[PDB]
Amino acid sequence: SRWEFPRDGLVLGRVLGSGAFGKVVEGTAYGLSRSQPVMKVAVKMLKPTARSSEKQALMSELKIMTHLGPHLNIVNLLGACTKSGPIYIITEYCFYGDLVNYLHKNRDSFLSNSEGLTLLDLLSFTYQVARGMEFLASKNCVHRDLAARNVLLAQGKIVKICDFGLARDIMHDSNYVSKGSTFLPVKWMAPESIFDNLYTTLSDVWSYGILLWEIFSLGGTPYPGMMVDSTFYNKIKSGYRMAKPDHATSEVYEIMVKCWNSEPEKRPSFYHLSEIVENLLPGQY
Ligand SMILES: Cc1ccc(NC(=O)c2ccc(CN(CCN(C)C)C(=O)c3cccnc3)cc2)cc1Nc1nccc(-c2cccnc2)n1
Ligand SMILES: [Cl-]
Ligand SMILES: [Cl-]
Ligand SMILES: [Cl-]
Repeated sequence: SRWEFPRDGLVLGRVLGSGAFGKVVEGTAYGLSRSQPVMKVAVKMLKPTARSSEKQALMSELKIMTHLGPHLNIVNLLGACTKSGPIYIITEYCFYGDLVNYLHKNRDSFLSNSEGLTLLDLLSFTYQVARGMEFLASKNCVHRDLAARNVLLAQGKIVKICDFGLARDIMHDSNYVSKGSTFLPVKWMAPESIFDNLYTTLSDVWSYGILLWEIFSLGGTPYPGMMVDSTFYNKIKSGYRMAKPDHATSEVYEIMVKCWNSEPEKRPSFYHLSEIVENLLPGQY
């Protein structure tokens, strides 16, 4: 495969995330970049605890990444090690890490700029996520776990959608609730995913609305203070929706409301979301 990179071209680093069978670590790649002899990357791999279902899953993820091709707002595949060893997937490294912790870090200095984040930045993140999801939708790729924790931020404030997957400890993460044999991100899920096991680009649009709530609360937990229990499920069914977060404009909140239509087909497309948000950007962008 043309994606193949020699394993001995890597020096492995500090762990960036781990779950039960997988992890992602920082690494240095020699001779991988054509313009840079030495470069920092991120590498995904399995732990010795991993079984065939995991190895299969990681190979399947590599295949989907190659098939999708590149996009500015999707974490960028750089290579892989699949022969004569445990499988590694290599991507770009993103300077600021995940969007949740970045927003939290930025709470004190929020200005609404080198001095801190503004509404413009929040709208930029909103727009870039929509573009990334528009790209995935155009390849018929349904994300199923869209959330700010699965958005990375590169040094130029460029959003990169990912899915930690096996490199997140879903069994020990309050964002994932036991619902069957696995843990699911219930507070981000569309009702038809919760109740009917239906996942589509339209359920990704619901999750996108929840992600916007995360952005405009500077990394708040959706449905703050609400446990996922029978009362939660009844509330969603009865039509309960989150109120506008403090840094959102009325137009941004209108967008979240649209994304949370009970009927999936009534939710707006990621194409239209991208165009609408772009139109909300101020002149200096
Ligand atoms: C190394 C590394 C290896 C692999 C990946 N690959 C993915 O995350 C991934 C790619 C494609 C897909 C495919 N699917 C369909 C399947 N799902 C329905 C299951 C999507 O829906 C989809 C498509 C496209 C995007 N997101 C979701 C799923 C997951 C990322 C990283 N990098 C990575 N990962 C985590 C953290 C960092 C990090 C941390 C801190 C600083 N700097 C960097 N970097
Ligand atoms: Cl760095
Ligand atoms: Cl239920
Ligand atoms: Cl808020």
